[PDB]
Amino acid sequence: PALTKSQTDRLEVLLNPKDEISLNSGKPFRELESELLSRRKKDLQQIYAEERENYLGKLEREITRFFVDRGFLEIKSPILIPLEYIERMGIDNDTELSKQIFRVDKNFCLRPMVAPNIFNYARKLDRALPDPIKIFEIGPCYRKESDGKEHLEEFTMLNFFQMGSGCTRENLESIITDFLNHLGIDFKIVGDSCSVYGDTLDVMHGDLELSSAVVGPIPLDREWGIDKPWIGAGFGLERLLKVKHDFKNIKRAARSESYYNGISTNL
Ligand SMILES: Nc1ncnc2c1ncn2[C@@H]1O[C@H](COP(=O)(O)OP(=O)(O)NP(=O)(O)O)[C@@H](O)[C@H]1O
Ligand SMILES: CC(=O)NCCCC[C@H](N)C(=O)O
Repeated sequence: PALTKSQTDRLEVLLNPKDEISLNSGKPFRELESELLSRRKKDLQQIYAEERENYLGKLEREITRFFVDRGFLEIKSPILIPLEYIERMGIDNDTELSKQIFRVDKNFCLRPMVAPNIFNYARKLDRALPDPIKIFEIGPCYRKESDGKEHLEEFTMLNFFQMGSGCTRENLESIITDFLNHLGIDFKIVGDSCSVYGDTLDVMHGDLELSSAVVGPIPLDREWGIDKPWIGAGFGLERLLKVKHDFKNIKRAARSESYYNGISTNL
């Protein structure tokens, strides 16, 4: 007989993009499941025997090497930041994004973005380092979400930032272009609106936003003690993984107990 929706959901959990198994077949659920379980077990065994690296960790290392080689300083700043920093990004209690914030005490929250820390490092380092100032951070960010198709509550952001000389739209696009061609991820850059900062570039993979990027200066800068030209962009690592490995849902690329490198751990 026909597969139930529940059964199809179960098989899809075990389906990988690589597979070429037709669900319109002359075989019962039990055999389709057993076959997929066997394949997925073999996938994990191959990883265990050979590379043993997590995709999210490996991607971070690859991105890190890319930016370190291009002259960007690697930053590791607090994940737990003051709620005040979020107000200073121009996000009042009444506004929309403030509901998305995971608060910890009355004082602190889980960073929804690394910008505050990047701006602070830029300002401080400008007193020590030659122009231009080039920095990047990769790490966890957190936002309460209703969507679970392209949106995680716990995700990993790459943010790079340059300040001083060379901070042009052209150079921003070149870094982005070299970065994504290096990772082997297809994209197009479009100039669209996003009132978290102002006018932006959007880096799209079809209908999926990989990044929102900014060419400063912007009026917010003075709140962070920045008074120089700057360029910057943020990318979600899980989105890059989702695109690179052709995962149907972003949860397959996330920190998870249910998936390892996009392979179900519920076998
Ligand atoms: N909840 C999330 N899960 C995974 N990645 C995210 C999430 N939020 C933001 N990102 C990534 O961070 C990049 C820049 O963030 P930002 O532009 O500040 O948020 P945003 O534009 O509100 N994201 P979106 O909801 O896709 O429009 C995005 O282009 C994504 O690659
Ligand atoms: C690099 C820069 O200018 N600002 C950083 C903004 C960080 C956004 C954060 N990483 C996020 O989208 O979650």
